[PDB]
Amino acid sequence: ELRVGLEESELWLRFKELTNEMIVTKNGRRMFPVLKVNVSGLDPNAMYSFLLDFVAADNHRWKYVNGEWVPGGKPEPQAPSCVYIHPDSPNFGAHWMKAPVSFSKVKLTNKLNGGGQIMLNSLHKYEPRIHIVRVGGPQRMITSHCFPETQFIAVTAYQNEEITALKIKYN
Ligand SMILES: Cn1cc(CNC(=O)c2ccco2)cn1
Repeated sequence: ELRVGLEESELWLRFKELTNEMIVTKNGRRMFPVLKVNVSGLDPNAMYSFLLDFVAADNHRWKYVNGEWVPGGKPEPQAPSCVYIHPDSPNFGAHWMKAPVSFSKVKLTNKLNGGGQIMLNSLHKYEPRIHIVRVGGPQRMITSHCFPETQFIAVTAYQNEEITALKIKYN
């Protein structure tokens, strides 16, 4: 059985209990914490690409009102985010299983842009998701996994100073 686990869940949960925020910029900002995933049960000899996307967790716009995040009343359907291909892709199962798979180079933007960067809507809430795609073999297969612990709201600047403090303390 293919097993997907979150590395450093301890720390993600401190961010989540405060409501996590991730900065987006026109050029694209790297994430902290970085999503790092433990994977076991791949075929060491099979070929895989690791893909990352962001599910809109709800259909609403969020605002930080009197020290508290609150959703708008006017949902709109959220078109799915673009997919980020891990730079190590494509690679053997052994490669992916020898150390946590770290998405350190993904950049989150608010503007449709050249390449690499993933465009999110500011003040929407997102749930990171990976796809593990068996490639080059005869039998294409996909395994997907969500990480509720890594939910955040996309912001152009931090609203909750308790987030600002955690980000610095642990970077
Ligand atoms: C780092 N990098 C690798 C590619 C090639 N593409 C892939 O591996 C791919 C696309 C869909 C599933 O897998 C593009 N960027």
